[PDB]
Amino acid sequence: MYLRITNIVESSFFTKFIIYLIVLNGITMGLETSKTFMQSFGVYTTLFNQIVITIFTIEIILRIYVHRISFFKDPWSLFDFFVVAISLVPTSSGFEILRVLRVLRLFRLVTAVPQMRKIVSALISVIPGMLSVIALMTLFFYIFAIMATQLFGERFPEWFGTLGESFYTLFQVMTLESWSMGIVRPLMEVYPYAWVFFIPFIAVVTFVMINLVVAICVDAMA
Amino acid sequence: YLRITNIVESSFFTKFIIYLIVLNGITMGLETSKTFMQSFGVYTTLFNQIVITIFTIEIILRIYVHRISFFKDPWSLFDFFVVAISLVPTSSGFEILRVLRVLRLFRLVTAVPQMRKIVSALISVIPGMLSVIALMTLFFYIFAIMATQLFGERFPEWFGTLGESFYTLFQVMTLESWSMGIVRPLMEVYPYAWVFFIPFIAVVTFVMINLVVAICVDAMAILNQKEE
Amino acid sequence: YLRITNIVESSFFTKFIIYLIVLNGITMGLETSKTFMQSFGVYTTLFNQIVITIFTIEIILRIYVHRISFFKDPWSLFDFFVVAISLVPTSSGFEILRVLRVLRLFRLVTAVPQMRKIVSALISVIPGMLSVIALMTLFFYIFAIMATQLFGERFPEWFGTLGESFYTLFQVMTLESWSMGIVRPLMEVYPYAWVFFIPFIAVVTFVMINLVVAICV
Amino acid sequence: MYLRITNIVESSFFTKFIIYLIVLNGITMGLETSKTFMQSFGVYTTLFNQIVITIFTIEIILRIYVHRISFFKDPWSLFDFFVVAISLVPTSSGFEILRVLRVLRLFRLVTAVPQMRKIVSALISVIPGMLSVIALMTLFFYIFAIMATQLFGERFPEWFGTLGESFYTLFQVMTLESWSMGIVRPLMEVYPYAWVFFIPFIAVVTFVMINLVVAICVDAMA
Repeated sequence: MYLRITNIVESSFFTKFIIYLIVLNGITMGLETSKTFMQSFGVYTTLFNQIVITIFTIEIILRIYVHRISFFKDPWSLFDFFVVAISLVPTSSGFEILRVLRVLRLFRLVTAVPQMRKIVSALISVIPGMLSVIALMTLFFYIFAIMATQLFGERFPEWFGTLGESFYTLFQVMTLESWSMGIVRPLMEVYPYAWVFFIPFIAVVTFVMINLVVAICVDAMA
Repeated sequence: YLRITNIVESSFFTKFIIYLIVLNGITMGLETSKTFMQSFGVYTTLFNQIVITIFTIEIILRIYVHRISFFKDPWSLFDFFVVAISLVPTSSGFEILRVLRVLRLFRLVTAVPQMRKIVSALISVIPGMLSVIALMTLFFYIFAIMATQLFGERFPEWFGTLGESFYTLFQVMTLESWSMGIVRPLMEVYPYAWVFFIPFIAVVTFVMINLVVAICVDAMAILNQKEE
Repeated sequence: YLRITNIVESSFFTKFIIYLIVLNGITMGLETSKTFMQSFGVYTTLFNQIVITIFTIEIILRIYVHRISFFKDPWSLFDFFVVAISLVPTSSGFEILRVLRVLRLFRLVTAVPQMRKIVSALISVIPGMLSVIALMTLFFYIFAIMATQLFGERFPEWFGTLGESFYTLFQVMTLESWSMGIVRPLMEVYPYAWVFFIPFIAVVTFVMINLVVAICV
Repeated sequence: MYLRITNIVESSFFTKFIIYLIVLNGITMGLETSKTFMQSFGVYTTLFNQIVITIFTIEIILRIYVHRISFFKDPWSLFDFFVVAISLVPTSSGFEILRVLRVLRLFRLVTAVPQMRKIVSALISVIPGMLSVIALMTLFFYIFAIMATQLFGERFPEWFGTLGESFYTLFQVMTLESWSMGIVRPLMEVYPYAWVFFIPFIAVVTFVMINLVVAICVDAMA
């Protein structure tokens, strides 16, 4: 029987069936969006949900006993378990968030489907080349998120009144979203020297933000 | 068969079509003026039908000359569409179609070869990218849903529907007013809204960035492979 | 003839001009100060005319020394233009030419070699793009019209004119307030307005993407 | 004794120990932000700082004589020295600004740690290729900041009423933040041709700022 389950899991029909449950449940999860729906067919789908998660457990379990240790060294299956375990967390009570994170089980179409897996892994293999820069940037923010707070948090509490609020406000300034009209120009009505903080921050941040990309294109071309 | 062809294949023919386009092209940008469309309003409302009726004739003549080859040529199909588009009667129907006639000024992109190359050069990029647009389309969809069932209750205008979440997420992707316009107000009710939109902005920007780093490497691989 | 030529082509000539350039360059940024233009207002409107007075000789020296080479040289044609601009009388006429005088600080791009190349290095890039500036320009034109006759009725400042559409389309291209400022209000009247502006933004940027990759290549 | 002290500095324990205080002072700098803290163990921490900076000074002192003039031809140590010397400047009176500039000594976590230096020096090695264009950019701005002042400072003082404020507003337009809705559209209600000024500026400047990236990608690919 050891092998009876093996031929099930590795069969193309098995993969076909999982993907079918995905694309179907993918649709129907976006239908519990409609209020009209969750009245006419509302009872219908919370159960169909309970159905699909039940099958995936079997499938994810079938994958377990068939692959033994092969299952738990492959990110896609570890993700499958979590993204199933998430939806395995009870519907009732608990926290409302887990009632929502079930939708992550539609990234299982990135698992169950091979062509996406490559696009994904192609992008992630690129990540490590950046980590030397991402770290500095985080320190850089940290050294700046701190200064902003004790420079501007006094009269501008919402934006800089907290290291957390400064980190948010600094990220937004990095994104350049309303940084001047919304944040800096108001700031200067009180501290006319604010442009010495945020202009250098912006230049440094954008400059460094660029090199990261060339650092990527340089890697592949070299 | 050959009597019409030498007319059709003449350099004068290609020269002649382009003339009608820019003619209608200019004049379509002249039917814009209110001053214009009364004194010469009647004058010009005809010239359109003139240009397209000839275009129809042009579109009519061109078919039999190339036979099935006409409907295997992408460039001609748009001429056909935007001639067919412009052929549809003015009255009733939908107001939208009086405007899609103006697409027949992208028919100035068809008859000219120099345009054909630039365009397909841009489009030849699509298939290598298509794998990523798909992943992105999924990514949005999995998030447009969550926003709807997280924020649409108290923020209907932005997230009250999968459609409005899809919009609001696209706008956040473009980074236009994501924080001051959407997240900061969102955080006034869900002080944890930034845990949704900050990662999305990163992931989405992450992906968008790689798409170009996948293209520029694709081309600096032609010149690092011919170099052998 | 060569007596002036050996003067004109001398490095001291180049050095002295650049000195005059940087000099008048500074002084233009002081006609900005209100404090300045009263106490030292007389001082500088003349020094302006002074520096502009010298520049005529230099361009004339450059002319006869370079003969026709001067009027086939963009740098000399440009230098000449920005002197001719500054040659227009200070009083009356149009105030713009008293202001366009400041363009004579791009004459620091001529007399200085490193600038000449950086500028020309940037411009040699242009011809490969003109194929796209054209198609985009057409792309705008075919859309700016449609914007006018769809939204210009109820939204006049933004789309009420082919001209106002071009401006509003440039802004949407840059993505500045494109959604909050333009589309979301537009949608209050035409709930399908997003089918216009998303492809425009997509196509426009996708094109603006390719222009850059084409440059690194 | 000359060499007796020298072997201390390069010891595995020595380098490790400074980085220790850096992250320590690095951490502790981010707690003087919270008001809750500055009472129970706030006093605890006002003291802990003076310890760290005193050691940081000593550390910087040892490095000098051991390296002799070699300390003052090395940018990395001079920053440590400066960013510690900064922290040596008296607390009382003066300007509040210096209570904030202490935190830059957590960029001493970029010095005291070797692995960052390369990524950093890679970014700085990029700078010279831009200076040819960075200058022209600066040239371009100045010629325009003047025009804006003497075109728009009349009715729009906040934005262009001074060469300095025009320079500010021009950078803001360069970043494209609210350039149309925030500045140009209001400008056009009084100067309906203002768009002939800012569209080319935006075009050329963007024309240029992108060339900077080529100038980066080209030069760094050599």
